[PDB]
Amino acid sequence: SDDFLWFEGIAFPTMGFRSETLRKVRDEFVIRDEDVIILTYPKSGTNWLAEILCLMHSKGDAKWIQSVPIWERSPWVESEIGYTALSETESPRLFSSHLPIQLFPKSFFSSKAKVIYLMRNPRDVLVSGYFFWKNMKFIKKPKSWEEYFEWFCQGTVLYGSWFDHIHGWMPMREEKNFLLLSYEELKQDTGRTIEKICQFLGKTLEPEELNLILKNSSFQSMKEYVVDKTQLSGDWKNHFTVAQAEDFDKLFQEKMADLPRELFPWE
Amino acid sequence: SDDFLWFEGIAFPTMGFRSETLRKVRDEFVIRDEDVIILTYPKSGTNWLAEILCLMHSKGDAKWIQSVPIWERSPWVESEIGYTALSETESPRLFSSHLPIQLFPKSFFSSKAKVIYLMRNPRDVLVSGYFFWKNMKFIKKPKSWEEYFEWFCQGTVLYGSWFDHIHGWMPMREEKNFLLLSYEELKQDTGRTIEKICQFLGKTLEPEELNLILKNSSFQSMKEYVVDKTQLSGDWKNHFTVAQAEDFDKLFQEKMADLPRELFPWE
Ligand SMILES: C[C@]12CC[C@H](O)C[C@@H]1CC[C@@H]1[C@@H]2CC[C@]2(C)C(=O)CC[C@@H]12
Ligand SMILES: C[C@]12CC[C@H](O)C[C@@H]1CC[C@@H]1[C@@H]2CC[C@]2(C)C(=O)CC[C@@H]12
Repeated sequence: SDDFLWFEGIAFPTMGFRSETLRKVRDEFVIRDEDVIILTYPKSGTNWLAEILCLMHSKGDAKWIQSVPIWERSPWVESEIGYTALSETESPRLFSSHLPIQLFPKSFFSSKAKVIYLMRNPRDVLVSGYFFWKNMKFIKKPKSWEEYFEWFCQGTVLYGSWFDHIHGWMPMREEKNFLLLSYEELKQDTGRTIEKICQFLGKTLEPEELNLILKNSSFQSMKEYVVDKTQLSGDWKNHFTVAQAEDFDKLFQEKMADLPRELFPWE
Repeated sequence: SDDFLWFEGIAFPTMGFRSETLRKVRDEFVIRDEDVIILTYPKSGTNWLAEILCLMHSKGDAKWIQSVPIWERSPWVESEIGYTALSETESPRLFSSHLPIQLFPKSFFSSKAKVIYLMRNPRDVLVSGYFFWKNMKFIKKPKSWEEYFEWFCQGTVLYGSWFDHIHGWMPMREEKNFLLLSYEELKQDTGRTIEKICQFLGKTLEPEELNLILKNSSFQSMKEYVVDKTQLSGDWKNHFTVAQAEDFDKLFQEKMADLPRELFPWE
């Protein structure tokens, strides 16, 4: 048991993903200009973003969003289920992806499809991944926190290096059809962030529609195969030892050096 | 099972300590002016200090120090064994104690006995205590690191609050018969520290005697009932989470406020 789908240098969940499909996503999937895409390193806040975009679509009514699953309202192009859905779906399409740039649909780079890339403090991302993946069946889990930590810094985890994932997509931060958001600005000022998404997508909204959306898309609202049915806590500081923080800092600085430090809002 | 000897508001090991004896240590034990005493909050570096004082006595020859146990070469006045030994021992006497000031022999405060008080970064002290006490039989051990941490900050551990232990003895830092040392200066500059101990005790040494002592009393040299025979790792930063460090800082500052911050060499 290796416990993961090794594809083109990137690890993938054993289930729901086939090598062949991955090869198609890159070589054949067709991106439409009308498409709206959510790009995120896993555990960076995809659902919140996704949920916000659905609220903007329904103009506040959270009933469909409440009935339909995440994977249905915004499928993962790279997955079996999703790749299928997206293909036979009427434009305009809303989907998500955790794929690094070198494996993203080739048709995309020739299109005018709008992409919203959401990044988050990697430390939180690491914490969030640990407690998520170690609660998933049929997935190589870590012997301990110490081990997973090591994995993450090495990029050996599902979807590869965070640093890599970030470096690849950053050269697009200034394209007109590319909106770079931070999970921190999303949680700190959901309205300003919704405002940005609104201009970027070119969607206008009546005052009362914005209020409902702002209402139904708050951190309070948001808060609402499994190894332990029970879990179905804090902040990264509640998990990194002081030594891991210093080592992590040193690592973050060494790998993100070639980038404007001011891109990453977190201290 | 309570698992500890509660005496006058301070917890004690269940074995080797009797309430009655404790009452005597305070009320009856007689301190001689010729006495040399090592005062330390447990896990602050008593053995290193003790080992240094024996080396200074033997002028370098570490054979007795090698054959005789710590509890024999410098007994704990508060213990059954030690209280016995100290009583029927010829002056000058060298012993140790972890007792807070309000429980120290009353005869002491009228004597001219020389006391060396060694303190150490409480964070290390906490780490060192956890891995020590949880490897001792017949001693209430913590359910986890989180719990012990909480105990220590509350002073609920053996020998009570560190902060308390420190506050009580600090008013003596300027007495002529009282030498205040830091474990950090002992590890950083063993020679200067041995120099201080030498003047304080008024002991002179031939160059070759100092070299041997300096040799036999280095951090390298130093490094050399048990639940796990095996253990018979890092620094405090390898154990406190970032959150515990910040909470600890905040706590240290709130409790040590009434003292010159510059007394504590650690950052
Ligand atoms: C693991 C994950 C992608 C990594 C995410 O941040 C956690 C997601 C859980 C839901 C998964 C999804 C991959 C594709 C799946 C398998 C589907 O198509 C339906 C369930 C979907
Ligand atoms: C626990 C301790 C005092 C707290 C120390 O930092 C760890 C020491 C271990 C050796 C113990 C000593 C108390 C008194 C004892 C019981 C003796 O008299 C012989 C063995 C001695």
